[PDB]
Amino acid sequence: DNFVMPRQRAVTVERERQAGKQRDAYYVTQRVNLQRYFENGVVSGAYAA
Amino acid sequence: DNFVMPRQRAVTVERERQAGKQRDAYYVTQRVNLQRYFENGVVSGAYAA
Repeated sequence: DNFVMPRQRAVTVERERQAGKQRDAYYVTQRVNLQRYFENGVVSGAYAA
Repeated sequence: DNFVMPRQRAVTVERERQAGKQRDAYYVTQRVNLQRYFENGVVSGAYAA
């Protein structure tokens, strides 16, 4: 519960029709992050030495 | 009545979506000039010195 993901723009697929080149371009963009309310709530373990 | 407005096209707005850049460029264009029939008809006063 401590961690939460903020989001401004979700995953979107926008296609731009290039004409001089016959190809069609597909663009995918996203706006996300990962932040926690307070400076605690996660613990990690590591091998000795 | 000695001056004119030679105009080819009026004020026009244009909208283009540059999806590869994710902008929305706006273009405004017009064509005008200021001419007079004859080489006289104007007078302007200026400060001294």
